[PDB]
Amino acid sequence: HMRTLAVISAGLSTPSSTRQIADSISEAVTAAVSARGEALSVSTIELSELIPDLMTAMTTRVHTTKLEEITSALSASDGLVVATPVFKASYTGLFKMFFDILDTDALTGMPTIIAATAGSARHSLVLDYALRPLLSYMRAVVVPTGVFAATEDFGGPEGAEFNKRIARAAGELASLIVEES
Amino acid sequence: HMRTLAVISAGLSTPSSTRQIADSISEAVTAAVSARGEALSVSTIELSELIPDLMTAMTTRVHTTKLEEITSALSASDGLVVATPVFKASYTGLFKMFFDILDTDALTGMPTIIAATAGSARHSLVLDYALRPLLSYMRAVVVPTGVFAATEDFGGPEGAEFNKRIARAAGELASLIVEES
Amino acid sequence: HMRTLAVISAGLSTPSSTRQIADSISEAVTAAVSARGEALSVSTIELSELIPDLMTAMTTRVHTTKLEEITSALSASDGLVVATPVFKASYTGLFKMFFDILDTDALTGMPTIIAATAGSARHSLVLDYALRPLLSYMRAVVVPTGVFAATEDFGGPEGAEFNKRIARAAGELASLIVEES
Amino acid sequence: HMRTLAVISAGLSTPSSTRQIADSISEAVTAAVSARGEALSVSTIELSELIPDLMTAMTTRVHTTKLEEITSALSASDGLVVATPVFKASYTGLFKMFFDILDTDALTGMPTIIAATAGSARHSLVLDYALRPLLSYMRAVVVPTGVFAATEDFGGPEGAEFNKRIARAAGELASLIVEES
Repeated sequence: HMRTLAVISAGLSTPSSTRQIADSISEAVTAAVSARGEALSVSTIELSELIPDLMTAMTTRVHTTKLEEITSALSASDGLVVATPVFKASYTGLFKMFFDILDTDALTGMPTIIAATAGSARHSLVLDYALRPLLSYMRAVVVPTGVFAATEDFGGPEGAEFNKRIARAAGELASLIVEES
Repeated sequence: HMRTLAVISAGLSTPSSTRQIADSISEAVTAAVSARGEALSVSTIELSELIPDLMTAMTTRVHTTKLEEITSALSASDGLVVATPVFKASYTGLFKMFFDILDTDALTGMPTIIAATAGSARHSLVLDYALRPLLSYMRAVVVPTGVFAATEDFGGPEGAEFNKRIARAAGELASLIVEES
Repeated sequence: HMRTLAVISAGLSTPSSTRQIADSISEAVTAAVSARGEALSVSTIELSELIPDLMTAMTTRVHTTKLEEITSALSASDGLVVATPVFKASYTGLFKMFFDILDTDALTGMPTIIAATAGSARHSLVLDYALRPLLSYMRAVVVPTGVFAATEDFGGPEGAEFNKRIARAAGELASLIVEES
Repeated sequence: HMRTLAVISAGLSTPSSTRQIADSISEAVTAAVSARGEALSVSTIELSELIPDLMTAMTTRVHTTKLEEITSALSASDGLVVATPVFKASYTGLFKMFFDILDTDALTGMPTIIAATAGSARHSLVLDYALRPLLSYMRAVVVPTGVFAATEDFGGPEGAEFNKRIARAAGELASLIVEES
């Protein structure tokens, strides 16, 4: 039935480092699901392009049609990847807002990889102290390998060890994805 | 020179529980600064009324005039009170977004009381694991007594012990406010 | 081969509320693994009875024989349950110490249920902001349903909804346990 | 009356990086209190030398005499500095245990600098997500500048910017210390 992977990116710049790693991860997840013998369809959503819809959802309990279809598709997905820039030592307000807008049971059981990017790695704990508690509150199953891209640390032993990590996170998710019947 | 107190409320409903306690706190802070012999001018900002400006700041590095004046007034204040509803077991995306929009040194040294509201008190730790790290990252000095309003727990011994707490938090802030020359 | 479940309890009092729920959970896990057609052997360790060994491990890199066998058994287990009292708004120093003493890869992939107990539920977020980050740092897979026993909230609708939760957490773990070949 | 500064170090190795920075900080605090015209008496406690007393306090509600005098001196201090190594992505079990052993009101109002050390800085958020919530729960007033020593980052622009930070944290504390009458 072709496995489905939703990806939520919350970067604001162009190019977006957030979208960069979100892509690195989703590409890796496709590679892993392929290795497990299946095809993976990845649908990415850039939150900066849902601003008016989110702004509307704040001043009107009713969601636009565009938003209603996006969250519905999300809940229907087999796997999920979420990525965010680090603003004020944590996830982005826009990022959180998207999740605020979701129904309580929107991600129950949802296999998920949490990711974040920044210059250095001093704020990498944002993964376990911010995103993890969030996806956990929503009963999603967040794989152990969280991905934190420190732009300043790409290339060399570090960079290669990092790509090794993205693959590891990808495998964990891929395994959970092909497991669902 | 009349001490100034900025108050950021992020509730969305009307009436707003968030604004309710934000008021309870600011009233208490005025009472405490009065006791220390001075007058306190409290300027409250409802974030739900800055939505278009925040939505604009997300898709344009330039802030509106209305927003530019609000953040400037904020940084100029003597004290600060921040209040938020608890969405998805943490602060509101709109709340965070407001802070994302601030300059790095916007609140350096700013005396502050962090507050949050919800039905029960099971998510009260959001004060130390969400708001505290945030205002701390911005080098603001957050008073020890954080205020968490559990609507279900108003009235009776609890309610009276709570009002006692708001006064305590108010005193801590008031002391810091009249200290600045 | 009879599935194995390790249980780490860190209570100090007798009776121990911590051991009480640790038992409630392990009993529930046995019931769930039984329903999936298998037998579950549960080995519980009371940390208060490993004090001298832990005290020794702090002043001597070498672990006692009793401790060496306990951690080895742990790593070999199919599933894990960890429970702790809430001291100073977080997990117990003794609890943490036990984990400090473990090898870096001691719990990699380990299916786990995190649990904690206290009078009220105001410190229930300790599960996602303390224990979750900890077991996650050790690459253990912590099931979504964390268990927080608020002694004051036993019995009635709450209590019955709670037992419902323990069963839910038990199922998540049981599923992961019978999955390992 | 000569201002008093208590220092709790929880390192286990010798030399202790933890004690190293704990000293760097306390030296800086003495320098700052001197600049404000006073003398600072610094009493440092190495937790690894209180192990038997802590081990005893776990299996006996009664504290040894040595421990009773140490906590009493602590509560009587004008300022406090706490430092810890990072084990399993957070503070040390021994560190926490020391605080578990304290009376609820032992540090109310206590001016404090929180510090931690590790090779890299990827776990620096432990300051705001672990130590801050802890000292805050005890109503101590933790200065904004937390100190995180990343051994790998000493020397050069970073190292010099770091020493600049320690001085900043020292000033915040020193100001609070000479303020108490």
